[PDB]
Amino acid sequence: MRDVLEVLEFPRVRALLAERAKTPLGRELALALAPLPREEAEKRHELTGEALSYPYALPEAGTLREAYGRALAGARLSGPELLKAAKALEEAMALKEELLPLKNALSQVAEGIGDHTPFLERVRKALDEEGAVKDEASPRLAQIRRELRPLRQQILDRLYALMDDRFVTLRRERYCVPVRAGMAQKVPGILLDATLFIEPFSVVKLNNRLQALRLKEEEEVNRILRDLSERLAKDEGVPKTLEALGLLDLVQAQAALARDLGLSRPAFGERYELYRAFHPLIPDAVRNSFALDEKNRILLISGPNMGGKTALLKTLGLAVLMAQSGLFVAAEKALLAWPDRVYADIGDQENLSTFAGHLRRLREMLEEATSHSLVLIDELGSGTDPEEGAALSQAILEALLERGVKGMVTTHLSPLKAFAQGREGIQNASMRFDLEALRPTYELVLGVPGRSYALAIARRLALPEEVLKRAE
Amino acid sequence: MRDVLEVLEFPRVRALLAERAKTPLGRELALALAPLPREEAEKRHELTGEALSYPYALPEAGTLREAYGRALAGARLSGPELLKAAKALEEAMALKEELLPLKNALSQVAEGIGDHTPFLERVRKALDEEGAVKDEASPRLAQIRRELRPLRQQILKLNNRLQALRLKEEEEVNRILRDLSERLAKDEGVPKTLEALGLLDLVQAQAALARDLGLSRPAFGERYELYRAFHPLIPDAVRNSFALDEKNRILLISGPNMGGKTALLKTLGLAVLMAQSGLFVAAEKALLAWPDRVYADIGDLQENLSTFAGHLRRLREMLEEATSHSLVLIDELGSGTDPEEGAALSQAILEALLERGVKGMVTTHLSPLKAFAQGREGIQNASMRFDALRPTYELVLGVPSYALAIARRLALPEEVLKRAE
Ligand SMILES: Nc1ncnc2c1ncn2[C@@H]1O[C@H](COP(=O)(O)OP(=O)(O)O)[C@@H](O)[C@H]1O
Ligand SMILES: Nc1ncnc2c1ncn2[C@@H]1O[C@H](COP(=O)(O)OP(=O)(O)O)[C@@H](O)[C@H]1O
Ligand SMILES: [Cl-]
Ligand SMILES: [Cl-]
Ligand SMILES: [Cl-]
Ligand SMILES: [Mg+2]
Ligand SMILES: [Mg+2]
Ligand SMILES: [Mg+2]
Ligand SMILES: [Mg+2]
Ligand SMILES: [Mg+2]
Ligand code: NA
Ligand code: NA
Ligand code: NA
Ligand code: NA
Ligand code: NA
Ligand code: NA
Ligand code: NA
Ligand code: NA
Repeated sequence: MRDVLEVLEFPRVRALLAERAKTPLGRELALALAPLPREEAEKRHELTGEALSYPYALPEAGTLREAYGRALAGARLSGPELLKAAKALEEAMALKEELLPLKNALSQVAEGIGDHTPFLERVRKALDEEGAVKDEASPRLAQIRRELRPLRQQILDRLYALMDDRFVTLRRERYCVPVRAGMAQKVPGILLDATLFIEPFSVVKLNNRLQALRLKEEEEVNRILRDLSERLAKDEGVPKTLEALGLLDLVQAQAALARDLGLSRPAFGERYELYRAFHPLIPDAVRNSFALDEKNRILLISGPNMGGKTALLKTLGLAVLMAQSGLFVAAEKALLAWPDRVYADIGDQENLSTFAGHLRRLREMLEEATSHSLVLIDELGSGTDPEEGAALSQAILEALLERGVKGMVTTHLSPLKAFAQGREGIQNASMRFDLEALRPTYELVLGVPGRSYALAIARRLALPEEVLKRAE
Repeated sequence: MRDVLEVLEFPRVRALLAERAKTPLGRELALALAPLPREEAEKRHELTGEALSYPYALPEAGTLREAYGRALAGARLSGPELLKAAKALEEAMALKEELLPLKNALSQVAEGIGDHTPFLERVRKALDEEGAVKDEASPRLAQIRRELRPLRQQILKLNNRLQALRLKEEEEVNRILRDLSERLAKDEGVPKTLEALGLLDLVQAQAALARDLGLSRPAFGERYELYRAFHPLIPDAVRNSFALDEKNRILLISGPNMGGKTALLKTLGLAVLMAQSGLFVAAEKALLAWPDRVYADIGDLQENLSTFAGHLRRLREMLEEATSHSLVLIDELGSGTDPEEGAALSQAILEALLERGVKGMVTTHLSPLKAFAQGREGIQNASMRFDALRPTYELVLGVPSYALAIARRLALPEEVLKRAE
């Protein structure tokens, strides 16, 4: 289900991916990315590589979507709100003509970008660069504008007989002048705290036939803006265009992730072989390279935690899940097969109700894992009795080697190190320690178990030499 | 070093004790509480015992101290503020009259209360029930005051000066309570009285601590024998009991995490620290030794190379600097690294310490270590046991199980492969 994407911190990979979307359309798709059918995932891989090859820009799709959705509901869209949507459609078509001569997988997506010309040429006639509605837009408005602009110069007009302050302003959307202490008639807008904002008697009557022509201004503009909105809504090209951008935004981010982290195109075969692989979320991550195949199914990692043990289990699993999701994956080169189910046993320490939780996941593996399934097991046999737990831990390893699963196990149990020798299909490996430098490395040593650390600490630490006392 | 005080959460034990001070003076002592010379230790139970037997109450010393501060700085002390210091000084002497006749070690502490009679009769003649200044205070202020006897009411910015006799009056007053502030400063038992009061506050709190947490009264000896001990800081603590003697010196407490095992170590050693500090230990009956040093090897949860190299740095100390009178608390021995060298080193540390004849208590997870511990001079296997997958958390001496059947109680397949030969 989930609980494998959760365990492997896949949503953090989604979080990084959506940070590199340029629209919410891409952002949403990244936040719901998940393992795909194999043809889709490779097609996402091929798309990602080619968007590395030729970068492209995007509209603000999503402002386009939000305007279009409001049009479908039958909002009366704002002028610039139409204009901003109109430009995004215009850039979407322009991107399509940019992308088609590439004649490759980017172009095939871009073929979904519609012909939005009839909406555009409506818009370019209708409204100007600022989103206000032109005189051109209907003839009915043009007569209104022709009867309005000259009337607005009355009042121009501007009488003196001064003593008044300055200017001409309009209050309550009717023209007026400021005056102090006079002797000039009529009907006051507001007052000061001197101004008194006068609305002379002479120019009341032809104020109302400017308010009248104002009410016709909206009554023909709010006809036009609605009609432009319905022309946007009744444009069947926009979904298939919006679908196309959300890919192109997502596939832009699925590549810009790989540029930014060091990710690569995997290929799918019948066995895993990673070349300098690492955890995407670990900064400056140490690069390591292994291979699991039908001869060497299960890789048993013997470990001074905290020196790499759990990160590799997440490193393998996260590369596979990103691969199945169409993401580029965290290697110099990656060859992974395609498990029917990943099984992850990883914690959230280490006594004995961790161990029950470890058993609870392993039982799920023991019942319904096939030879095609990939198993990650952390802290096998720890948290519990080292004697009885060792026999159980071998008992579960035998169950899965006979089962033909592939995957990776981390354990501390020395009786399990002796078991990975001499038993076909499981192999030992460890994590290096510069015990001289008193650090983990975090390299990986294939073939070599987590051999002996404890004495060599002591000599650097100035313990008595009457001790040691070495049994062996 | 007392690192080990910090390690064993001793300042938390101080924090409870200082909470039950009735004065700042006792509160300061409790936060300063240290392991003691043994006579003062064995004394301070005889006080903490008897101050349970005969409880008392204490004055507002501190406010005695701080006001007697400001009259060593020589403020003109406030009118009530001198009365309050006097009230404690009187209230301090009621203790000495009350705490003398029982003759106990409680009584010898009361013998440092001063004979503050000369101060108090100066107070009592001068200044009143309310902290005002009265006529009685002097030849001067009994006059001057009487006098001030006005005339008024002549009726059916009023002339008659305005108060140009009356408004003179004044200052007068001190002098007398500046003299009494100096008399407070120069009184020759006051620092000794404050020492006696603060100690009785400290003993009072320690008596309250004993009742509140269920504490009892160690006796010291040449071997440990703890009887239903527990941890004073673990609420509803399970009780447990053992002996470290010369015969059985070291208790190798096997057993799992969460557990018990890391906090028996604190249970023993904090009782030892709490005893050596003249306090009441966390047990029904407890018999203890007086170790020259207590070494704790306790950390700071999952167990590393770096914790182990931390742990190895404290076993270096014990191997270098522990005698047969030492008490060692060693945690998670050989946890951290491979079992392979991890045991063969951890054994050799045990042998060196069983040779050295220290007495202590160890927690490990190494299987070979508990097959070493069966068959040796004095070292014994214990465990905390386990339940419903619960821990209990009660010791079992003798006894280092249970890796399967978690599995069968989860009903895995079978897959048994119970062949653990
Ligand atoms: N290859 C690596 N590169 C960088 N850091 C790593 C690497 N592997 C592990 N780490 C560090 O170790 C932690 C992961 O725990 P890890 O050591 O893998 O599990 P375990 O404690 O079981 O060995 C992370 O916080 C990370 O910082
Ligand atoms: N005697 C006890 N009574 C009640 N609770 C205890 C007791 N001993 C330990 N605990 C509980 O166990 C916790 C300490 O863990 P601990 O058992 O010391 O770990 P470990 O199993 O590694 O020794 C404490 O939080 C405490 O609540
Ligand atoms: Cl139109
Ligand atoms: Cl014996
Ligand atoms: Cl069975
Ligand atoms: Mg781990
Ligand atoms: Mg090998
Ligand atoms: Mg512990
Ligand atoms: Mg001694
Ligand atoms: Mg030796
Ligand atoms: Na991580
Ligand atoms: Na899967
Ligand atoms: Na009391
Ligand atoms: Na009390
Ligand atoms: Na155990
Ligand atoms: Na505790
Ligand atoms: Na190891
Ligand atoms: Na051994």
